[PDB]
This record gives sequence, C-alpha cells and structure tokens, in this order.
Amino acid sequence: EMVETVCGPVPVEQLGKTLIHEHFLFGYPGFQGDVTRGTFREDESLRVAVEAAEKMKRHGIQTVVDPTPNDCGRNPAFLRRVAEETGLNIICATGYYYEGEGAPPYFQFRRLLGTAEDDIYDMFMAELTEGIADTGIKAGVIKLASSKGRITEYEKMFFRAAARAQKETGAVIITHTQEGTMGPEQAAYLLEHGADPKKIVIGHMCGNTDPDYHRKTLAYGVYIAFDRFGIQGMVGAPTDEERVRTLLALLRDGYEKQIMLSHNTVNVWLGRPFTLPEPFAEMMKNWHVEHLFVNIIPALKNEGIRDEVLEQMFIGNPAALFS
Amino acid sequence: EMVETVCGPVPVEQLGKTLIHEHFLFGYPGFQGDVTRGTFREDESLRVAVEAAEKMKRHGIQTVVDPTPNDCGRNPAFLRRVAEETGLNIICATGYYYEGEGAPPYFQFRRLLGTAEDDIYDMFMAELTEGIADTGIKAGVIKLASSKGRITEYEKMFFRAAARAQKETGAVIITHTQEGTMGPEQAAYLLEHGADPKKIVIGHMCGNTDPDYHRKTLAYGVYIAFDRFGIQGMVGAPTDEERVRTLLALLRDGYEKQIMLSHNTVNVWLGRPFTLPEPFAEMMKNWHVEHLFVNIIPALKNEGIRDEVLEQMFIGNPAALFS
Ligand SMILES: CCCC(=O)N[C@H]1CCOC1=O
Ligand SMILES: CCCC(=O)N[C@H]1CCOC1=O
Ligand SMILES: [Fe+3]
Ligand SMILES: [Fe+3]
Ligand SMILES: [Zn+2]
Ligand SMILES: [Zn+2]
Repeated sequence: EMVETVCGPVPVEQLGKTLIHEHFLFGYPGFQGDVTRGTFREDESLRVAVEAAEKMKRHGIQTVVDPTPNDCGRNPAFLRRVAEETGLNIICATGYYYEGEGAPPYFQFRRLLGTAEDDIYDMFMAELTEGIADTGIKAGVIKLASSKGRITEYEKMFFRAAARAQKETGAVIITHTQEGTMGPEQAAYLLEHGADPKKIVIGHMCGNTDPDYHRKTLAYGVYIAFDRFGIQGMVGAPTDEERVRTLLALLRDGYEKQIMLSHNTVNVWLGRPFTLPEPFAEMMKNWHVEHLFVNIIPALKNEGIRDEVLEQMFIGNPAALFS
Repeated sequence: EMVETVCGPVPVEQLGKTLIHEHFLFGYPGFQGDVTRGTFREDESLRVAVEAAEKMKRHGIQTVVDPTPNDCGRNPAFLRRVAEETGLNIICATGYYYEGEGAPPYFQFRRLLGTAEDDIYDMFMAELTEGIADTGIKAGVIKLASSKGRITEYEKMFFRAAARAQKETGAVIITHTQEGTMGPEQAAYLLEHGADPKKIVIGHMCGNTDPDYHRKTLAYGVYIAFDRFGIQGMVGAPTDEERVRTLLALLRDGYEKQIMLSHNTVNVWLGRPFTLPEPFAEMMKNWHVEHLFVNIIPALKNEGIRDEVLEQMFIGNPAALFS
C-alpha cells in the first residue's frame, strides 16, 4: 500500500523505476572532527545532489532508496530539499553502520549500561513510526550492516532489534555485507528472529563472484542486491565484468524476481575533499549514477536479457518489496 | 607569555588556579546517530555547564583546560558561551581520541589515500594558528590519545603530527593514557620526534598505582596528571584511596613541580540521557567538579601536604607549562 518517503506517505504503486541503494550524502565517522578543513557547504551540496537526481530522472528513475547510516552523516531534511526540488521520491533509513567503519563507541557504552539493544529498538520504532529528530520524516527502511566474515556481537544487537521492529511495523530491511561475506548468515539470523524474507534485501551481494553463494542466500526467499556497479579495486570489490558474469548466471537460472541493481554512489562526500590516487581513480571512473543505464544495461541487452526482465528488477521487485 | 583561550589571547600570568582536564560537553562517537532520542538541548546544557563553572569558581578556580577531542563532540563556540557568562578562562584542544573509543574510519580512509598524516598536521596548524571552523577560536593545546598497552599505527599519525606542530607553534600537548599504560612510551616517542618535555602533560597517570611507572615517566621531564579523581570502578580505574597513596609517594619524593590534578568530569553528556546501574553509581558518586576541593585536598592536608605544594600544583605548574 504505502511507504514513507522524505516527503511523506506515497502509494507503493507510484514508486516506478527505482534505484535501491545510492547515497546523496555520506561521511566516514570522524568527518565531524575535520570541520575546519571540511565544512559542509549547504547550498553547493544541494546543487550537486540535485544534479545527480536529475541525471537519474533522465534515465527514467522515479524513486531512490538512500540508506545512509545514522552514524555516517544521514541528513533527512537535506534529502527532502532534494525531493522538493526534483520531484524524485527518496526513501531513507534508520540504522547504524558495521563495527569496522561505523561509530560503535556510543552503543558499546550503552551495552555496558545494559540498555543498548532496547535503546536501538526504541530508536528504530521512533524513526519508523513517529519521525526522525524534528524533521517529521519517517524512515521507510531499516539499514543493517555486518563485518567481514562475522556478524559481531555489536552488530547482532541491531539485527535483533531490526527483526523486532519489522514484526511490529512491516518495515523493509536492507543490509550491507562486507567483502562478499555473511549473506546466507544474515538471512538465516534475521529469519531465526522472526523477520519476513519478503521484506529483506541482502546487499552488496555483487561482492561475491561465486553464484553458489548467491543461490545459498536466495534459498531463504530474500532479495539480493547487486548494488555496487562502478566500484572496482577498492573495498575488496570485484570488477564490473565479474558482476555481470555472476548476474547473467543468476538471471539465466531464473532468479530475476529476487534481484535488484544499484551503484552505491556517494554524490557528496562529507568532510575534506579528496582525490583518488591514479591506480584507484581509473578503476573507479565509472562509479556514477548513470553507469547502470549507459554501460551495464546495454551490455546485458547485448547478452540477450529481455526488457521485461529489466523491468522486473527496476520496477516489479521494488513494488513487491515495499507492498 | 600568552595562551589562546576560547575568548582570545590571555597572559599566562593571569591563568591563576587551574584545572587541567575537565569536559563541559562530551559524547562517545556515534552519539550523533541517536539524535531522535538524544537531541542537544542548547539552553539547558548551557545552564548546566555554567553551574559547573560557578562551582569551580567558588573554590578559586580561574581557568579550566577542556581537551574534548574533535571526534567526541568538541564545541568551542559553546565553551565561549560559558566563558562569556562566567568569566572563567577556558582553553580548548585540537586532536582526536584513541582508536578504541574514537572515530578512526575517517582518517583511516585518508591514510589509504596517503594524505592522512599531512592532513592531521594541517588541521592542527589551522586550529592552533588560524581558528576552529568559523568560530575564530584557536586551540591552546593538542590532545593526543593512545590505546591499552599500545600506541597504534593510527594513533602514531597524530603523535608525529603533534610533535611537528609543537615544533612550529610551541603549543602544549596533553595526552590520554588508557588503563594506566604507555606513559613512558608516549613521552619517549614524542621526544624522539622533537617534542619539548616541558610542554607535555602525560594524562590519566593516576590509572597506574605503581610509583615506579610514574617515576619512569617523570624521568623524561614531562608533566604528569592525576586527572581522574572521582572515577572509580569504571574504565579500569583504581580507587581514590589508591590515587592518593600514589600521589603522596611522589610528593614525598619531591615531584611536586611535575604533577597536576583534575577530575575529567563530563558535565553534559551528548546523546541520550542515562543512569549508571547501582554498582557503578555508588562508586562514581564523587565524580564532580568540587571533589578535589572538598574531599581530596583536605585528605592531603591531613597527610601533611603543605599549602605551597598545593599552590605549585594548581597555580605554579600550569603557569610554567603554558609559559
Ligand atoms: C571511494 C572508494 C569507494 C568507497 O569507498 N565506497 C564506499 C563509500 C560509501 O559506501 C562505500 O561502499
Ligand atoms: C561514566 C563512567 C566514567 C567514564 O565513562 N568516563 C569517561 C567519560 C569521558 O572521559 C572518560 O574517562
Ligand atoms: Fe554498504
Ligand atoms: Fe581521556
Ligand atoms: Zn551504501
Ligand atoms: Zn578526558
């Protein structure tokens, strides 16, 4: 029926063509400490974010899910500015990043007080059903994240609280997997705690190039996201050629109704500007919001993937997920 | 001669009685993500901070050093509001917390880009000599922090940059030591890189109850701070009785000109309010800004410590340190 967006409730039937994982803003925890050299340029960032939105619109995209974690610079009022400007539906998340690159000290301390897991659940419920801060914006998804080869004790608090919140709210869960690990483990743990597989997207699955790993995850009935197209040679990521090979295998094996695609772009980096060193720069040059539509999709079509299959992924699947 | 305070340059001769380590505000990294349930109450926090300042003033304190790390909610304009209100001199810091409870992902990423250590030096220089953000406030100290039993590779970037900045600026360095470890190692590493021991305070030394450890550190010519009076049974801290025993040994051994005292209070916690569980609550009940003056000092006097020795610690030493 309905999903909460940064502009309020929208009928799921009107989401249309959707990108399941992109970031308008993103900062690595600690960016706040580099304020003198890395101040947030409100108006300039908005122009940049708005242009990204317009680029997506030119390729038919009507909706973007931006699951920026709470501890990584999430800014719903900023997202609303983008939406009010461009007409794009933007759905935001409630949740924390994984332990390795997130900001665990705060909830690790509350865990010592013995209230962390309850406090996280309370946060999820407030942001799903009441509003984020004083913005009046509700999250439409819960974001979860795990570490390489482990769901840590810290991370597990969020997993359990997320399952609890989903049972109460029906909210969609979208996950981060680190370096192609823990996909099946995330699904099985969430389902153990009562989560609904039809409301779960296991993310960054494109980080693993073994189709058997994908099938192991898909067996749980969840969605999987190939959501890092364009990211090559960093964060342990495979090449797009490898992503495409893996994707083609799964589509030809009939898994179209469980797969979604995205880039995981960061359109505005929080903190101090930087330039990637030439090694990484070249490999990452295709990491932008138009990449799927100008490079990947054409390659898929040339490989015989039909328009109806593409439509299932970009339109059909997000509609089912949120409805 | 002069030191930068949150209200501009002040003659070091007018610092008077000083507390070397207290926090008006402090949050564990990740507090930002708990904004819905943990919003910062600007006006209420100011009242609380101002009352803390007034309590200190009633015991003769004229100056407080607040070394809240950049990644732990440092807010110089807020400190200025307190100072403009109460007349208290407040000196603030530039620096990041230790790896375990700080926010390393940001500079760990820049380390991958190969610019982190240079960027940290640039930050220190900007905040020491130009101003923090657009506040116009300059830091008067560089804050450094190390982990339990290790100065990590992450932490070392800050240590090296701090030594580099001190050589250029003459800024005072104040450190955090974790669970009574690395005191001698911090001094030796800073001195290796050209830092001036007469401009260094090794902090949280009260966390170690072996006077030989203290002497090992003192041998470098640095200051040491017994700066966590009131903290008992948490963060691996000893009891105040143990702190006093250790302190008495060092004073009776003639180290008065190298020792400073403080509480490390957190007067306003950032994020969601909390209550310590009864075990910790009782042990921590003396953790407040008046504790040194109403409990510890009287105990020292009863142990025969003379007024001139107390004056050396609270007045003489900070004057020498900053001049
Ligand atoms: C800049 C190299 C690519 C990269 O760091 N991607 C990161 C940014 C935010 O989510 C990611 O996966
Ligand atoms: C609340 C228990 C005591 C504690 O956590 N102290 C912390 C707060 C900030 O610097 C510290 O040393
Ligand atoms: Fe991710
Ligand atoms: Fe400390
Ligand atoms: Zn992402
Ligand atoms: Zn402190």
